[PDB]
Amino acid sequence: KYDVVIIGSGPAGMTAAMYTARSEMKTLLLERGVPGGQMNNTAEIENYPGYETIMGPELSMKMAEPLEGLGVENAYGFVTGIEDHGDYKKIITEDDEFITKSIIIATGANHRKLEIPGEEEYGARGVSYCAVCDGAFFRNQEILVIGGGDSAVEEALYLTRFGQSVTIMHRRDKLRAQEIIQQRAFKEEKINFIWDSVPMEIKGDDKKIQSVVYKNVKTGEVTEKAFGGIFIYVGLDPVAEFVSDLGITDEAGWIITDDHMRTNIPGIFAVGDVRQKDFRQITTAVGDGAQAAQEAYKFVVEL
Amino acid sequence: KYDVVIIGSGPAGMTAAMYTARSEMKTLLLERGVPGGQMNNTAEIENYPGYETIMGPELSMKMAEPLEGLGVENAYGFVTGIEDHGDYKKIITEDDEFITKSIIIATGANHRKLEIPGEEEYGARGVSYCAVCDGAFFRNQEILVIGGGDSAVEEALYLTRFGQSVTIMHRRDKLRAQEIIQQRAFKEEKINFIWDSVPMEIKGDDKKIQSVVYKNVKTGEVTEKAFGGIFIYVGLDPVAEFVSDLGITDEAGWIITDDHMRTNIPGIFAVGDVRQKDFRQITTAVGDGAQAAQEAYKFVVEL
Ligand SMILES: Cc1cc2nc3c(=O)[nH]c(=O)nc-3n(C[C@H](O)[C@H](O)[C@H](O)COP(=O)(O)OP(=O)(O)OC[C@H]3O[C@@H](n4cnc5c(N)ncnc54)[C@H](O)[C@@H]3O)c2cc1C
Ligand SMILES: Cc1cc2nc3c(=O)[nH]c(=O)nc-3n(C[C@H](O)[C@H](O)[C@H](O)COP(=O)(O)OP(=O)(O)OC[C@H]3O[C@@H](n4cnc5c(N)ncnc54)[C@H](O)[C@@H]3O)c2cc1C
Ligand SMILES: NC(=O)c1ccc[n+]([C@@H]2O[C@H](COP(=O)([O-])OP(=O)(O)OC[C@H]3O[C@@H](n4cnc5c(N)ncnc54)[C@H](OP(=O)(O)O)[C@@H]3O)[C@@H](O)[C@H]2O)c1
Ligand SMILES: NC(=O)c1ccc[n+]([C@@H]2O[C@H](COP(=O)([O-])OP(=O)(O)OC[C@H]3O[C@@H](n4cnc5c(N)ncnc54)[C@H](OP(=O)(O)O)[C@@H]3O)[C@@H](O)[C@H]2O)c1
Repeated sequence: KYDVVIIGSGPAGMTAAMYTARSEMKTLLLERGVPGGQMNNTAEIENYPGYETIMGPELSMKMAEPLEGLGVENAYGFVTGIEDHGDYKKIITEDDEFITKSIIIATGANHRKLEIPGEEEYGARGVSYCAVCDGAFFRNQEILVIGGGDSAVEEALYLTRFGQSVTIMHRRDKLRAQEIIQQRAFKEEKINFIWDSVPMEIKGDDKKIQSVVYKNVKTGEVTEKAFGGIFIYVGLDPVAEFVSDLGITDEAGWIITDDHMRTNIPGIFAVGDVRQKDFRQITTAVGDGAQAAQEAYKFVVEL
Repeated sequence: KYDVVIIGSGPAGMTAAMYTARSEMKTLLLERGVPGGQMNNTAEIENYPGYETIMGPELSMKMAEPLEGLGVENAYGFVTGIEDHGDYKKIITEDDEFITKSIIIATGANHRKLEIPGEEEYGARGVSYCAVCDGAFFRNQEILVIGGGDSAVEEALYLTRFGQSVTIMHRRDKLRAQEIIQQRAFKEEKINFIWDSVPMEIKGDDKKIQSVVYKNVKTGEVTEKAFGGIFIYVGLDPVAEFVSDLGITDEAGWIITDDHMRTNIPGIFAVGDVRQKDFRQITTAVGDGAQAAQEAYKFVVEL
């Protein structure tokens, strides 16, 4: 009944829906939240070709805007499962079922957790995974960022608008972030580093975070230091629970595809961050999405 | 000496250079002409996520604009050859040589020719391969477009601003273009079709085109019809003469890569339209380019 259903309206899914709709495929785009995906949790995007800089939420709106006019059916849905029935597939959300000839899974990735004490307890009260979301709640605080990657370092740099200081704690003595971002963090006077360290415990009073205990990974030296906020950026897990059973994931839960965005199951494609891959960016999400769309068209024509 | 040299400043090459420069690789971007590549020969771009519509040359400028600020070295160069010397590579232009650790080839594709009589003779005087380039020279003419693909049909639609009428001649009875563009051409009152036909001869007086002779591919019926302009969009050839000898091309001359944009020759990557692939768009060019950039970084770090 749908030619294609796209699950997730981040940049991969929005690109795919734009393309399927231009191919006049009957297109359903399901999203649990706000179109834009991780882009909405991104303050400034510098490396999307075609924009010198642009706020994540503005790029989200620009990507969402033509979709209605092209005849994409945009709908709310949290997807809980998918059944392969041979010549059709069924998609299960909280309340609805949808039948379709093909599926493009574009549901992205989610913050990994430290799984340390205080991490859950300080939940609403000092622990965050989203700096553009929570940054202004930490005006004048000493903020701690955990991680060494693009997200830790960029979001640290963002957070310097708010904090007295921002400290990045990384578990080695060299960051993984893009060098241009490293160099910016090195030069920024409000950014400090705790190298070769991992956090062990997050501590506070009944109401909020007050300190972190951490360990040096080369010496075992243990230190406890006062901080008012902790932002955690230690990498990503796939958001693919609704396909656990289907035999299309690796051990860690990422969706495996070939270079044409095809899974095992014909008519089920995956794009963007949910895929088993190493390079997670808006550019490659958009690329994945275009590719899936064209492959889905081929698949449905040949059905 | 260069960490990476990128040959071609269309969207694939401009994305790649932006990424290598952000990785602080010493980056040379060589282009024979104007940054933008095929985008500069494109009137309206509707399917670049992030823009509802934008003129090709405007998107070109937006993609070129940050490159200088990031420290990309932009230079004129027409590349004539490349030599693999193991731990470095040398690039040969008309006058210069450049030594680099890695190469990203982003030189795109070029219009295929009909190879029919009058095609060369009417060269400057009625035959064109670029509608945004030549369209206004055909105000009030009867224009003929040859081909059935995205480029024939879009550029026909563009040309209706100028011509009394535009006729699309396709060699089958179904277009290959995206359905949304087909539907627009069907509904446009200034567009006519000659189906199941191929052009055989282009004719004119000493000074200009006056008529085309064509043949119906199912009946052999031959017809001659007056037209003032002929725009030819019958597909693409690779622009990769400078690597003919290197064993990285297929029979037709497209550069073969794996899904990480790697050729045979380590440290030589290819991206975008020059690659052996089926799906040629700005989205996948940009995706290819990002991927190559990250792979080149890995390669040069490991050298
Ligand atoms: C802080 C930060 C900064 C970044 N900055 C940049 C940058 O500057 N440049 C760059 O190129 N990349 C950047 N990235 C990476 C980039 O944002 C992602 O690569 C990209 O958004 C991936 O898009 P995607 O469409 O695959 O997934 P996502 O954007 O993750 O979209 C997934 C969507 O699927 C929806 N979804 C999930 N589960 C379900 C379900 N069960 N049912 C229905 N809907 C569901 C989610 O709500 C979401 O909207 C950044 C990432 C982060 C975290
Ligand atoms: C009429 C038309 C309309 C189009 N419309 C759309 C659209 O709306 N949306 C879409 O997604 N795609 C569209 N495309 C396809 C899109 O433009 C291409 O997919 C894309 O530009 C490919 O980019 P690329 O960087 O691989 O190659 P190109 O843009 O082809 O860039 C190649 C560059 O390499 C340079 N170069 C070549 N040889 C050499 C040399 N020997 N030395 C130095 N430099 C060299 C050339 O000057 C050129 O600038 C269109 C194509 C055409 C023809
Ligand atoms: N501008 C952009 O293009 C941009 C922006 C943001 C994100 N992204 C992309 O999005 C993807 C996710 O990025 P990411 O930064 O979230 O994740 P990431 O690349 O996985 O990096 C996570 C970082 O945290 C470190 N880490 C892990 N556990 C730790 C701990 N317990 N204590 C301290 N440090 C710890 C990792 O260490 P090791 O380095 O030792 O593994 C790594 O440096 C990546 O592909 C990234 O490039 C892109
Ligand atoms: N908006 C966009 O995204 C966009 C715009 C333009 C181009 N592109 C992409 O750029 C690439 C090139 O596009 P294209 O349109 O230039 O080439 P194309 O997809 O190769 O199509 C060429 C068309 O001309 C036909 N043809 C070939 N020889 C012919 C002849 N002698 N007489 C009449 N018709 C003839 C072909 O016929 P058959 O169909 O019988 O082969 C085909 O329909 C494609 O991947 C395309 O999708 C994208």
